Amino acid sequence: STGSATTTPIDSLDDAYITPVQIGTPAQTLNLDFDTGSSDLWVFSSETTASEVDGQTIYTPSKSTTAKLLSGATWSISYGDGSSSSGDVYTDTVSVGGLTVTGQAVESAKKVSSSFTEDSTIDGLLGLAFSTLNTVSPTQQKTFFDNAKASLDSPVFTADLGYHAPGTYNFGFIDTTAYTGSITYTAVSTKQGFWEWTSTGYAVGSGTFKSTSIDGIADTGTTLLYLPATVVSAYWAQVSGAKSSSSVGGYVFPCSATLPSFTFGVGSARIVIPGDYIDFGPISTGSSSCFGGIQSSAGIGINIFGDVALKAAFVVFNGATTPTLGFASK
Ligand SMILES: CCCn1c2c(c(SC(C)C)nc1=O)CCC2
Repeated sequence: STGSATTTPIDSLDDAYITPVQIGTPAQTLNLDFDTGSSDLWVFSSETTASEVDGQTIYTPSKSTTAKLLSGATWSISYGDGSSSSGDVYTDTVSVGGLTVTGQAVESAKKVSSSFTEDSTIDGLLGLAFSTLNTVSPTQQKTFFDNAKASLDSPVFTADLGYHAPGTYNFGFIDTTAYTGSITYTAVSTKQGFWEWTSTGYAVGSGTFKSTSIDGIADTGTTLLYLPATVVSAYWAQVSGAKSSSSVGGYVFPCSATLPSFTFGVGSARIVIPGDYIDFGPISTGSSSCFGGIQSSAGIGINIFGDVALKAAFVVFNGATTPTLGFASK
């Protein structure tokens, strides 16, 4: 089997991407944030505290003839941005782009933090990291991909995120029309539960490539590119007037600037992030100071190849017995 679904930016900045997911019988379609940095499939629901729902579409398990309470199971997750959610668990039929999993754990939110409430466009998350990170207790549950994998034509999924445009998540096949050149594959460590890999270096604009190992995670659920402070300083030093602002929480730059590209290494291959992809717009409406899309990972504890980086590539998440990651230009 295979599946193929379009993923759409939630706003004009590509702050996140939503993908429609069918849950239950008859189907209830919710728009979920596919997150290769976490491993829980959770949804706004008829159980979510009413004051914490503000425009999201909810899953109502009592209206699904295939929903079954997973007795005694609870979940609770905290994300890197400080947001959180928690609740109880159903199993139900879940389909993505024509690919169906029966008995998928659907984590129903009883509580969500303010950032989730305030984003009416995201109805929940669909985790695509390794199932060892799943938070369900006392019986840990599998991700949608892990449940689907054995049925897929090939044990892979791909992320093809658009810049200010829709893109695609495919399951079970590699669309050879979706990228240019060849896909370069690179080793993954699953020891932290992530799609963790080592980039071979970077360049800023037309500058020379610096060979240096940068260990980080391929994370579709993180907006920006978070790299070591040395690398980030080297980038922003090429932008007149750019500075790290403690009051804003990172690097900002004059909105009048033309940003340089940023290249990262995948083995001997190179992925080029155009400068425009690094512009996250005014810090507040009407401001001439703009948010940067490359930020320091110092204090996170891990480097994160978020959407800014991934959207410049066609990315293969290879769930073979020994997982690997592939990157191609597009
Ligand atoms: C409503 C503004 C949300 N926001 C956004 C960004 C940053 S980047 C900052 C951490 C350097 N900080 C924010 O607070 C990038 C685009 C949206």
